[PDB]
Amino acid sequence: KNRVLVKLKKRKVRKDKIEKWAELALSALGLNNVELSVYITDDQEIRELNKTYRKKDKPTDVLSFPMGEEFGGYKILGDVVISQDTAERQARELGHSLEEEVKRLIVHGIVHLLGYDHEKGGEEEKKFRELENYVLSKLSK
Repeated sequence: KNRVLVKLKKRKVRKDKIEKWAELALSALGLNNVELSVYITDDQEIRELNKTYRKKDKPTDVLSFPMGEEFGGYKILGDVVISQDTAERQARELGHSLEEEVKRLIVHGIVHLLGYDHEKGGEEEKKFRELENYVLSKLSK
């Protein structure tokens, strides 16, 4: 169906669970024949990424990097990179499990990868959140 490539530098959450959430999200989104990479790393690595790609010298929870190259119908969507370190702190602050936070961050990252951004606010945030909520509902059910 889709090719989900999961790479873990940090390993508190099972690889197969991350793979399954990602596959279920892609399926809820109706996508077929695409490639998605998910990387679970630490605060130091995500910080270098944030600095290099967003000019923000600090750690964060998730970053998404679009690629987009196509090979006869197969399309590479790109990468979602999540910091376990930050995810753990947020999970602590929000009162839920690390798994729940990682799952939510995967969905958040995928929606960004499809070209929605909530930071604008207004209509875009509206559409971003409706899509994210829909996907989450599909992973709950």
